[PDB]
Amino acid sequence: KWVIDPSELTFVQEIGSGQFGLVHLGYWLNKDKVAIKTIREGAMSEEDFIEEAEVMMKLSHPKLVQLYGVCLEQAPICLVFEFMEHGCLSDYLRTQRGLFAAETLLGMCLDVCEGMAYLEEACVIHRDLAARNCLVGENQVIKVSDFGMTRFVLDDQYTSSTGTKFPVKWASPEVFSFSRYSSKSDVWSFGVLMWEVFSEGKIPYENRSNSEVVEDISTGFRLYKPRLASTHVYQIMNHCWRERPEDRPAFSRLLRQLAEIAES
Ligand SMILES: CCCOc1ccc2cccc(-n3cc(NC(N)=O)c(C(N)=O)n3)c2c1
Repeated sequence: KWVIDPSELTFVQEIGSGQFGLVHLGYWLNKDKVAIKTIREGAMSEEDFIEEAEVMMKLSHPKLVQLYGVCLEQAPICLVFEFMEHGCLSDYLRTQRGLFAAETLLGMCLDVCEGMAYLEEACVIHRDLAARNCLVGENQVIKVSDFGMTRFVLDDQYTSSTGTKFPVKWASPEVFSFSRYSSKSDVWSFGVLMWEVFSEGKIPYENRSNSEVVEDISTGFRLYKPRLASTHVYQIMNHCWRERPEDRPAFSRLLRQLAEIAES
């Protein structure tokens, strides 16, 4: 089942402090080494989350971080994930800047695109795909995490398109205008993620306010080609940033296109 009893978990070492609380390296009884995320009370709609657990726990892919279960006996609840030794992709790119071969950066995009094609096939919309949400594991494999989690986030400043903390930098126009989420709006976010990877972790639209990003995108501005991205890779990024969702490629199409470039 998705319920993990407190007696089936041991907390070993604090590894960090996330949005909802602390992250620990620990062990899960008779199973494996895990990452345990403690969720502050009031951060999430726990009842809505728990309700979807039996169905959503079944999602599994080598390029998705597995969320094994929830320890909910007492508050604050804990989420139990597969352990990702090298942490988040955004920090990994920034710390290893200047040491990446262009083929490795393309490979990182392919790992994310593969996990996203699995979600697209399963009709699961991420809603906030970014390098900060991707994790780096054994042999520098990239896996997507936190897909669909903004549906449970109780801070309206992050979830509402007009919210002060709304992740506008990764939002397609129909998302930033109407919260019209789809795999095609995840494709737009994926294009921004490809730019974060090829820029070795630079912040997209670093020089702009949320309203300025909205005004720039609406008038045709697009993120500049990173030095490490080839013109062919940049062409794929721009396809992700087409104004109409219908004109953007599906992740299934992007995966075939990016693989052809990687294996050529
Ligand atoms: C506690 C068992 C998992 O329960 C849920 C419940 C609701 C969910 C709603 C959206 C997405 C979920 N979700 C998130 C996951 N992984 C991750 N790294 O974020 C998984 C998975 N199967 O690995 N499922 C959910 C997972």
